[PDB]
Amino acid sequence: ETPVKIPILMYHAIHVMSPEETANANLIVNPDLFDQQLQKMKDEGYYFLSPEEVYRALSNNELPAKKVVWLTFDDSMIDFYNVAYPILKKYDAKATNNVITGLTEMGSAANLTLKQMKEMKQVGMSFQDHTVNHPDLEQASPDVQTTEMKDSKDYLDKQLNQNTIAIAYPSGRYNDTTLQIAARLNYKLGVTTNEGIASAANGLLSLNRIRILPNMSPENLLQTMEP
Ligand SMILES: [Zn+2]
Ligand SMILES: [Zn+2]
Ligand SMILES: [Zn+2]
Ligand SMILES: [Zn+2]
Repeated sequence: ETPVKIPILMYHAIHVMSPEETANANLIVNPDLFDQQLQKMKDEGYYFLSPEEVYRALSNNELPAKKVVWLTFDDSMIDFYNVAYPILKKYDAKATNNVITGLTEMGSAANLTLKQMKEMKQVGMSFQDHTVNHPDLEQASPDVQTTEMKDSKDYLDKQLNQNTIAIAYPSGRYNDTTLQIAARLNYKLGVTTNEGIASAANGLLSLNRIRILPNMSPENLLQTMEP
C-alpha cells in the first residue's frame, strides 16, 4: 500500500505591505492572493486538516479525502487573527498556528493573545508549539531544549485546555537531540523548513513543508501540492 503524502503549507506574514516593505523584496503574501489560493483549494475539493488528523493519516496510512492539506502558520503574529483568520472562515478552512508562547505571555501587541486563540479554536483553528523564546534549538543544551519545548507545551495545554501534539522548530533548525527530546515530551508531529510534500518517511517529528512564496499563483501552488 503506497505511503500517503500530505502537502503541509508554510505561511508566515499575510497583510498589506507598508511603504517601506515595498522597497525591498520580502516574503509577505498579499491578502488578496491568500484569498485566491484558498478559493482554488476549495474549488478543487481540498479537505483542510487539523494536527490530529495529520497524525492519524500518517500513522494509519489513510487520507480522509482524495485531496488534503495542512495549512500551517508560524510565529503567532497578530496578522493571523486580523487578516488570515477571516479569510479562512470565509472558505470554511481549518489552519494551525505555531505559537511562540513567551511573546503571548509577555503581552506582545505584535502577537496573538490567549483570548484570540480561544475565539479561533471554536471556528476551526489549532494552536501548536513554537517554543517559549524562539531560540535556535540546535545551539541549546539538552536541558534548555527540554525547557523551551516543554514549558511552552504546558502553557498552551493549560491556558487553552488542550493536549498540544505538534511543534515547529524555530528557523527549521534541529539536531538528533531535538527530536529525541520532542518524542519524550509526547509530541506526535514536528515540522521543519525542508521543502517538499510530507510523508511518514520524512520522520513524523521532522516533516517537510511547502514554503508559500509571494509570487506563487494559485494555479502554480496547486500543481506544487500534487503528489
Ligand atoms: Zn509588515
Ligand atoms: Zn519561527
Ligand atoms: Zn542545523
Ligand atoms: Zn547530537
